[PDB]
Amino acid sequence: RPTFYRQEKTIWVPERYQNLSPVGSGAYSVCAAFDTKTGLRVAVKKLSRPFQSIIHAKRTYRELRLLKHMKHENVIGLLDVFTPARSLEEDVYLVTHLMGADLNNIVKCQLTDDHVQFLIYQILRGLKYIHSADIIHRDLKPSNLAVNEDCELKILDFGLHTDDYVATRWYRAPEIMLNWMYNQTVDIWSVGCIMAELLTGRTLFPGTDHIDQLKLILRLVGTPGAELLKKISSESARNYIQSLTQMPKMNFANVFIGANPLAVDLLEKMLVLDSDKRITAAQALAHAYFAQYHDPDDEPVADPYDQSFESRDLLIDEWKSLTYDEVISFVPPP
Ligand SMILES: Cc1ccc(-n2nc(C(C)(C)C)cc2NC(=O)NCc2cc(F)ccc2Oc2ccc3c(cnn3CCO)c2)cc1
Repeated sequence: RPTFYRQEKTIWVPERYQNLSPVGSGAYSVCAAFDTKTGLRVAVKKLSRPFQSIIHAKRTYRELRLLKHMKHENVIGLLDVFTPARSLEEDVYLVTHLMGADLNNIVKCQLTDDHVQFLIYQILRGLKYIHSADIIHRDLKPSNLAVNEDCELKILDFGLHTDDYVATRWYRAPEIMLNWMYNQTVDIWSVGCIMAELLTGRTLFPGTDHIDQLKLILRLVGTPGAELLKKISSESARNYIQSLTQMPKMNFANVFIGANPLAVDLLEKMLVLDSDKRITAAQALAHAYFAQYHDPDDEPVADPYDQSFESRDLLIDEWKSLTYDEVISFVPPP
């Protein structure tokens, strides 16, 4: 209905979006643009080959459904959806509020302890909302976090993985890195890595590989207790852990020198090896380190999310009809 235009290392689309500049030509690409109607700077994601197989058609539908159901200040909020193709029988695009820049190029600059408080509070306030819809992030690296000059923070994901530029394994939880089991606390492990890297300014677990990563993590959190060893669903990995020369639990006070006491304490809470023992997003919000901004009423919980469709593995063709239904019925926010 609106007028579309074309331009190219990929081709792009309505008239309202101008000044297209590239961002990420990842495996599945993205553009940063300016929406003339709202007057905001927007991020425009284009899904390449969304229907070449039912698997990334499932990804397509999953993405749109989720982004539609996502409405949180600290989480990406869908703005527009459109296609130039001329009928339901016929590329697709996603638009969202574009924050200043990710967190990579800002770890290198400026941080005070209160800035870390505000940042990690935004992240945990987003993760409460995410986990209360029974959704797990997994890929919670700094480059998937959006920030602007006002230190506002929006959570995000365009991994767009298996790495073995900031390597992803450095922030992946031990158990999800070795399929030992997992509950949502893997994201909290990532948060611990991130807060530590901010306060200390350097990588916490700069693992060169799976093995080196694991060894670095243990050199801090120590070897597992007799209990946690039971929790492993891998007898080869079990014998390997039991073989590693035991490592005692280091005192985080020794490591996080000159760090806010409450900061070191929360780090103690967010880096428990046992998945069923780490602190939860809400329990961390309740932490005194965030009592400056901690507001239980200003930390809403996402309404239920109907994920029933995952078991519905449909034909190659008909899934685009349901994706089209979810496209046309989109409702922009005033
Ligand atoms: C199979 C599958 C599909 C999707 C997801 N999934 N899950 C999540 C959550 C939050 C729930 C974890 C988010 C997503 N998907 C995206 O976040 N897609 C990016 C995207 C979406 C648009 F609607 C519009 C533009 C987009 O690209 C961007 C977005 C932010 C940007 C830029 C540039 N700057 N910034 C800000 C700072 O960098 C570009 C998971 C699995």
